[PDB]
Formats: sequence, C-alpha cells, structure tokens
Amino acid sequence: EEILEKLRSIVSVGDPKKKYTRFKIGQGASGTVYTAMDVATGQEVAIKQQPKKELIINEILVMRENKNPNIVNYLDSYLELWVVMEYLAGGSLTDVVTETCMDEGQIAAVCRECLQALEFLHSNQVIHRNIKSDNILLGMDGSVKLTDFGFCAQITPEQSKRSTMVGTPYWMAPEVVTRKAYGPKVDIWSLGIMAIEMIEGEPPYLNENPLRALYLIATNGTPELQNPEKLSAIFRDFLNRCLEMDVEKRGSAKELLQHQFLKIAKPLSSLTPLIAAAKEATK
Ligand SMILES: N[C@H]1CC[C@H](CNc2nccc(Nc3cc(C4CC4)n[nH]3)n2)CC1
Repeated sequence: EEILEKLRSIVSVGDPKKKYTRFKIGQGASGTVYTAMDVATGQEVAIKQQPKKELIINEILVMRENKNPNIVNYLDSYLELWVVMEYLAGGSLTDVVTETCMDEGQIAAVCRECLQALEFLHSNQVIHRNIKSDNILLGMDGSVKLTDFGFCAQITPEQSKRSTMVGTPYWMAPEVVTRKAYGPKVDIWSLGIMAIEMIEGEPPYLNENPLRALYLIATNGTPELQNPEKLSAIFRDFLNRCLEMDVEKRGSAKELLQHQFLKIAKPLSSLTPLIAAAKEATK
C-alpha cells in the first residue's frame, strides 16, 4: 500500500497538542468526533479521528480544493487521522427532521442553501453522491452546511458518468440503483428525498430493509407523499422536478435555484427554534 505514503504526504507536521488545545461529541464507526478551540484567534473547531483509507484521501483532497460557505470547511490534518474542520454547534439536520415539524418557509431555506452547495460542487465537476439529512450540519445562527465527502466522484468531459452503487439506499437515485450511467443530477434526487425527510420525518421505505428499499426504488421510480394535500402546489412542483425519473427532465441545481418555491424561503434565523427544539427532544 503505497497509498499510505500518499496520505502521509498530505497531512500537517505537528504537534496537534499546541494549536487547538483539547476537549467527544457524537461518533459513528467510520471514526469518532470531538471538539476544541484555536489558541490564536479564539476559533472553535471539530476534529474527526482502516478500513479502506483511500476514501479518507479523497475526502481530504476534495474538501480542501472545494471551499464554499455552504460546505463544512476543512482546516488541518495530523497523525489514525486528525482531520480538523469547523464546528457547527446546531447539529445535524437529522435531529430536526425527525423531532420537529418544519413549515414550507423553513424547508425552502434549507433546500436553497443545499442547492447552492450542489450548484458549486457540480460546477467543479464533483458529485457528492451521499446527500441526506445526516450529512447536513447546522450552525447556531441557522447556517446550513454540507459534509462527508468520502464518496465523492470527480468527473471530467472524458468520463462524466459513473455506474457504481454508492451512497445510502433510501436516498439513492433510480439510475444509480440500477447501475446505469449517471451524473450530478443524482445529488438532486437525493435532495428531493431529503425534502421528503423534512416533510414526513424520514425517507420513503425506511421501515423496509436496505435491499428491499433498493428493490422498491428500482421498480417504483418516483416515491409517494403520504399526504400530498398538506403541501402547496409550488412545493409539490419543486419536489417533482427533484424526483423526476427522466434524468433529462430532472432539474439541475442551477435551474432549481430559480424555482418559485425558494422564493418563500424564510431567513436562516427561523431555523434556530428548530435547533433548540431538536436539542430538547434529544436530551
Ligand atoms: N454524517 C455526520 C453525522 C454527524 C457527525 C458528527 N456529529 C455531530 N454532532 C454534534 C455536532 C456536530 N457538529 C459538527 C461536526 C463537524 C465535523 C465532523 C464534521 N463539524 N460540526 N457533529 C458528522 C458526520
């Protein structure tokens, strides 16, 4: 594995115990996450800490070469990995969508910020491929930022398509599920599933097993709203252009950013009551 000396090349010297001090907020299997504070300017930071480390390289590379206000900023890296990124204290969007009710103004605000991140990434030939509420972090000010870039596909005019099944089943686009040639608009499909999260609390088929869900997406196509009557006609229009089977007819991030639905978006400060509610429900 000479891929390991490629990772040693990217990282910073050290020592890490001299810039950010120290302080265990959340943890999955793909590493664990912590918190800290910069000694210099007084900035507060988050730090994530075998199998398949090539994803890690891809995550660090893509991150530091695609900086954007709607993307969780990469900062530093040391030696497991000591990936340092900015700290968003509001937490994940998963907590908000599963524990609170969001009105269409709040949903619109989030969709807009996410579309801004996707319009930026796609214009830099990067497909995220794992959009879901779990990879949306919230600031205490209501900022909305995209994270988790390990499954990013870097495309180019010579190979602007992929056909591998990557992502998370409930959020994957039909073309990805059926191993067809797909592009950036798969992120738009995943965004649409995330919008359904924000409405109904979870993606379609979440009560089914991953394979059954995978099978259902492959055969059903566009998912159904339980109560489509609760939504406005312009929100439903927005949804149907995210979740179009015809990739040619599905909306890109650029053209979706101009949809009439995003016009009723509330200020991001309207999200802070959702955050406070999520945290109360979480405790
Ligand atoms: N799929 C995602 C699931 C949640 C995981 C971290 N959990 C968490 N919990 C509370 C606050 C917070 N904030 C936070 C993290 C981070 C960096 C690490 C990315 N910045 N801000 N992050 C990240 C991966």
